[PDB]
Parts: sequence; structure tokens; C-alpha cells
Amino acid sequence: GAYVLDDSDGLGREFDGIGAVSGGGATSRLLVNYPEPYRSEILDYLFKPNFGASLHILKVEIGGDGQTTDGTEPSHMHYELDENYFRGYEWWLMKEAKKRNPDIILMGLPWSFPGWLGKGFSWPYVNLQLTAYYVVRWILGAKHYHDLDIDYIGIWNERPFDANYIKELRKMLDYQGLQRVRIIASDNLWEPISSSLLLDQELWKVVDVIGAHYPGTYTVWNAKMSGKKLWSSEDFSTINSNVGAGCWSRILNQNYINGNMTSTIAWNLVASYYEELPYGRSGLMTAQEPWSGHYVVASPIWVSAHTTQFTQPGWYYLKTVGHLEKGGSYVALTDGLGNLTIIIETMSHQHSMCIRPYLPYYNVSHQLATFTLKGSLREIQELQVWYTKLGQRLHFKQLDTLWLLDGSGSFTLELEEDEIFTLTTLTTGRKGSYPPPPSSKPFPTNYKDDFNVEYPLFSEAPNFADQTGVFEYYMNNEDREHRFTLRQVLNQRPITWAADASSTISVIGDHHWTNMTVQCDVYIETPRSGGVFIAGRVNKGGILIRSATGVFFWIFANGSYRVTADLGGWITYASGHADVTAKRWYTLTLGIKGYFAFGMLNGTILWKNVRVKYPGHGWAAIGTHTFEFAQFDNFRVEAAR
Ligand SMILES: *[C@@H]1O[C@H](CO)[C@@H](O[C@@H]2O[C@H](CO)[C@@H](O)[C@H](O)[C@H]2NC(C)=O)[C@H](O)[C@H]1NC(C)=O
Ligand SMILES: *[C@@H]1O[C@H](CO)[C@@H](O[C@@H]2O[C@H](CO)[C@@H](O)[C@H](O)[C@H]2NC(C)=O)[C@H](O)[C@H]1NC(C)=O
Ligand SMILES: *[C@@H]1O[C@H](CO)[C@@H](O[C@@H]2O[C@H](CO)[C@@H](O)[C@H](O)[C@H]2NC(C)=O)[C@H](O)[C@H]1NC(C)=O
Ligand SMILES: *[C@@H]1O[C@H](CO)[C@@H](O)[C@H](O)[C@H]1NC(C)=O
Ligand SMILES: OC[C@@H]1[C@H](O)[C@H](O)[C@]2(O)CC[C@H]1N2
Ligand SMILES: [Ca+2]
Ligand code: NI
Repeated sequence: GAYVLDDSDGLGREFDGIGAVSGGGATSRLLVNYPEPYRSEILDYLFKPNFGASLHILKVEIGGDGQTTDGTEPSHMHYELDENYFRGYEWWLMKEAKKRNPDIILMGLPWSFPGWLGKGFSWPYVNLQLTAYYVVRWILGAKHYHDLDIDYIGIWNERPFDANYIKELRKMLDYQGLQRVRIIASDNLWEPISSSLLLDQELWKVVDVIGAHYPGTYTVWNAKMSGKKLWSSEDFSTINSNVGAGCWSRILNQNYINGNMTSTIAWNLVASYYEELPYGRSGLMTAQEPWSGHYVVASPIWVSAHTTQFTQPGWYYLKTVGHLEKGGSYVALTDGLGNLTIIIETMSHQHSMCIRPYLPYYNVSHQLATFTLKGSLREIQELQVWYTKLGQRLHFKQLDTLWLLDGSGSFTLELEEDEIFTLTTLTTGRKGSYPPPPSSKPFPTNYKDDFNVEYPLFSEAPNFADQTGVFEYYMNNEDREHRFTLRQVLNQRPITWAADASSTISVIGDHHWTNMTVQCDVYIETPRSGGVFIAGRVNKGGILIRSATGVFFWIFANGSYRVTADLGGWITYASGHADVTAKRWYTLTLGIKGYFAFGMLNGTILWKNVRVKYPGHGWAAIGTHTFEFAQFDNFRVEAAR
């Protein structure tokens, strides 16, 4: 089989870049507290040009205080009249990406919204101008406080759009001088956004990109008819073993070949969240042990580099792309300056399945591929070669240059299965390398945080991964013993993306912990009705946080306590009266060992030898009975795995 690569009959679509998502939700949570140099090395593998994944696009969640898959992410407006552009870690992340690549493209998209935007309903389209005001303030703050230009704004992640909202968002953007910001919709399925654009000229004018999720490499006729740029604005979401690398390799090529999609964006950027949370280890690489510094440059990093190091937003695909006779595919791109990049993939069915969708079997076998360069491409006589074999494996290895000196403008490759080749005229490719990082280590079995940081770099203490509610460093000047605490700051349920719990909760530590003693000072702010807890063996979080079981030691401001097996509190281990009121500091201790637990109030036994389910394992946790203010101090955990 010969394959003509040519440009004399014109180009295909403009290539818009490869990127990844930080957010939906708290996927970068454990990255912020990596020590140096590791934290910076990780960021280089992701964003430094001509090094690792060298990503063209960074998309981040616009935190809305709700649970959005592996945690919550804090909003810039927790309450009406509240504005704070320094919470969370997406600002930091975007700035670190821009430091390494000042041409990186930036995107924001909400998953959840603060509850007050709903005006009494869990719905963000009650007051269109109010919701658009909220979103636009985020884009303004990105520029005013971090010198970040947000390139694209989305609507509501995998949730219904409102056409009047999209029009209001455009009008509000323009009113604030943000004409440069483009709109992508609707970050869900091809429909109903695609037909809506064909039926509504005014909507068509204000939507710049149709972004679909997990499209299985195909699009639909209405989207082609729109004439809009089509993007796989969220894809991948597969474990970053070699099979995830294969999935990513295949769809990177075939999203354009099969579906006219000129950008693909992987969820997620880096797996910096506890692996036992939903969809664990589904990032382009792995960085989930800030305590140890261990990170893994997983195969998808080098699959990315085969495209990103050798294309840039603003190149064009050739019209001459397609599938290989015996399985796999090729794309080809130029920059209009005489450069050419050819990206070939032979991913086998068995080693490249994504979680969404699963493809019916297709065959891949050994084959020869002849490539002939016609048009303006006949005059090139030299190609750098980069090669990857997935499976023991060889990653992003540079082979000896290929020469086309015989004037036939033609060359031939022997392809097997699960291979990637990049043939390019660019000489700038590099398999970036840092020395290996520390070995993997479990979460420390003795761990303490007194939260005594006067000017913290991030708005929350390290390693606490909020799963409902939002927990923050808090300074109380009018108190000496508890001047620096950790406070739960939501006072009403968000407009939720997930099924957030009815109680707030932040989990920490080692999911495999089975015997443990958790201690924490707690402070209930709401008189009469308020309540807090500490917990151990918490076995589920993320979008499953409502499912979490464990051992939960609750105290309440009405003078009572409960011990439950579930966060929902449907299953009782023990309960009784306790000398507990609001607005007083108490020390809670919870001991769990084998079949039995005990609890202490101020170092005095409140209950003991209470039988609990065993075997069982899970994180330690803190939280509050509803969406209510409460403070925590002097946290300690000793645990056995
Ligand atoms: C979108 O991509 C498709 C292919 O995935 C383009 O489709 C036709 O594809 C066949 C074989 O795949 C070619 O023989 C035709 O020449 C293609 N059509 C045209 C008009 O050239 C399709 O053109 C693309 N749509 C765009 C770019 O709007
Ligand atoms: C291939 O791409 C390189 C990188 O853009 C091109 O080189 C640049 O060319 C522009 C003008 O076209 C200069 O202003 C830059 O200083 C060059 N930079 C580098 C790093 O070379 C190159 O012209 C393209 N074409 C070929 C055949 O290499
Ligand atoms: C957690 O504690 C339980 C309860 O003490 C441990 O289980 C006991 O282990 C000893 C020796 O390993 C056995 O002789 C007992 O019969 C076990 N008791 C029960 C009820 O199983 C368990 O090994 C501890 N696990 C860790 C990781 O420390
Ligand atoms: C795949 O194709 C090769 C060559 O045609 C053939 O020998 C092999 O049996 C096929 N495998 C399957 C599972 O169809
Ligand atoms: O595969 C899970 C993905 C991840 O959880 C992202 O948050 C999401 O936007 C919501 C579901 C899907 N896309
Ligand atoms: Ca303190
Ligand atoms: Ni488990």
C-alpha cells in the first residue's frame, strides 16, 4: 500500500492543539505540596516545550464549591458580595504553565456553582445575568490578579445549556472588554448544541467552538454543517498504563481522521489525587505522593510528545490523512513554512481500549507502508524519526534520520502493532529527562497538622481532600489558643454537579489504613443545631462520597453524640448524651482497632469497645453535620496499614 501525502489540492482543517484538564474535580489536589525540585520537574514534563508532554492547551475547572469527581474545588465567590481570586490551585497551575509556555492556550469551564447563584433553586439559569456576572468576574480576576488571558470559556460541564445564557455571556464578555475571549459549547454531546446552531443564527454567531465529550472519534452531520471548529473538549479518562497510552495514541490521530476534530483534551492533566478516589490514576502522568516526592512519568506523556513536540496550534492538517490498510492510521500536518510532521499509530484493539466508548474488535497486523510526498512536499529530502513501542517498552526514542535523496519523494516503513512513529522536518525534539524521584512510600503513619501558617501559599492545608464542603486556613485574631485553624466555609449547598453529601467532609491519609487513632480539636459555630465529626476507615469519596462508610464520631451542640457506620448516618454503632455546646473548643479522639472502636471527649472516655464492621479500611476525615461554619485545630492521626 502506497499513501500519497500532498498539499497541491489544498489543506485540511487548522490544527488547534492538544491539551489536558485540571479539575472536575480536584485532580491536581496533591500536586501543590510536592517539595522542590520535584514539583517543578513534574510541571516541566507537562508544560515545558521540547521536553515532555509539551501541552498546547490547559483547561481548568472554575471551582463552584461542589463535588466534581475527586473532590470539591473552591469558588471565587462563596457567598453573595464575596470575591477572592487566590483560593485553590488553578490560578497557580495556569501561571506555572504560562511560565514554561507563554503561548499555552487557557480554558475555564464550570462544573458546579455556589448555591447563592440559584436564588433558592439548584439551577444556574434562574438569573442569567447573575450567573454570567459570576463567570465573567473569574475571567477578569485571572487577568487583573494573575496576568492570565483566558482564551476560551465554556457553559456547564456535561449539563444542559441555555441558549439565552450563552447569548448573555457573550454580551457580558463584550461589555467588560473581553471580546477576545471565545465561547465553546456545550461540553456535553454533539446534540442539542449542533442543531441549535443551525436553527438560530444569533446563537451561531456567538459560539466559536463545538466541544463534545468522549465522542468515540466520530462527529455528527449537524456539527460538520455548522462550519465551526469541532473539538473533543474532554476525552481519555483511562488508567495511564500502556493501555491508556494506546487509547490516547489512537484517538489523538483518529479524532481528526474520523471526526474532523482539530483538538483533543484529556481528562486529566496529572493524577494528583488519592488513587482510591473515582477514576484513580487517570492522568497523563502520576503525582499522588507529595509526602515522598515520588512521581511517575507514565506512557501517555510520551504519546503526547509524538504530536505536541512536532505540531503547534495554527499548523494545518493535510487533506491526505487516513487509515492504514492493515489497521492504524496516519495524520500529516504542515506549518506553511516548509515543515512536515507525519504521525503514525498502529494501536491494537486489545491494548488501546478507552473506558468510554469501548470499540468492537478491529484487527491490526504487520504491514509495509509506502509514503510518497507530492506537491510542495516533494522537495524535502530528510526526516527526523521518533519511535515508541507500547507494552517492557521503549518510549519516544529518536531513530536515525531517513533520507529521500533519490528524488522519488518516497519512503517505506515496516510497521508492527502498538507502535507510534513521528516523521518530521523539525530538529527540536527532545525526550526530556530528570533523575529519578524518590521511591514510592505510603502516607506517613504518624501525621500532624496544627495549621499554624500565618501567610499560607495555598488557601487550604496540604493533603486534606475535601469531598463535600470547602475547608480553608482561617486566622482568628480575637483568640490566642486557636488563632490559626482550619474552617469549613460553605453555609449552603452548592448548585451541585455530583450528588454531594448532606454533610461536609475532607479525607486525608492512606486509604489502606485499618487500625487508627484520629484526634482533632473542633469548634461548632452554629448554636443549638450545629454538629461536627471525626472519622476513620472512610472507604469512598469523590462522586461516590454519599456512599462512604467507616466509623463516624459525631458531636452536636444540643448536648448529644452519635457513632455511625455511614456518612449519611443511617446506621448506628452507638449514641448518647454529651456535655457539648456551640462556640466551645473540644478535643475529640477516635480509636479504631479490629472489631472495636472508642471515642474520647477532652481526653475522657465517652464510649468504648463499641463493635464495628471488620475487616475494613479507609482514610481519616473531619467534617460538619450540614453546610455550616465550624473550625478544626491540632489534627493528629496515628495509623496502621
Ligand atoms: C470531515 O472529515 C471527513 C472524513 O472523516 C471528510 O470526508 C469525506 O471523506 C472521504 C473519505 O474519508 C473523502 O473521499 C471525501 O473527499 C471527504 N469529503 C470531502 C468533501 O472532501 C469531510 O470532508 C470532512 N468535513 C469537513 C472538513 O468539513
Ligand atoms: C520549520 O519551523 C521552524 C520553526 O518555526 C522555522 O524556523 C523559524 O523560521 C522563522 C521564519 O520563518 C524565523 O523567524 C525563526 O527565527 C526560525 N526559528 C528557528 C528555531 O529556526 C523554519 O523556517 C521552518 N521550515 C523549515 C524548512 O525548517
Ligand atoms: C489491626 O488490629 C487487629 C485487631 O487487633 C489485628 O488483628 C489481630 O492480629 C493479631 C496478630 O496479628 C491476631 O493474633 C488477632 O487474632 C487479630 N485479631 C482479629 C480480630 O483479627 C490486625 O492484625 C491489625 N492490623 C494492622 C495492619 O495493624
Ligand atoms: C487478522 O488478520 C490476519 C491477516 O489477514 C489474520 O491472519 C488473522 O487471523 C486476523 N485475526 C482476527 C482475529 O481476525
Ligand atoms: O470519566 C469521568 C469524566 C470526569 O469525571 C470529568 O469530571 C467529566 O467532566 C465528568 C464525567 C467525565 N467527564
Ligand atoms: Ca492551630
Ligand atoms: Ni478500598
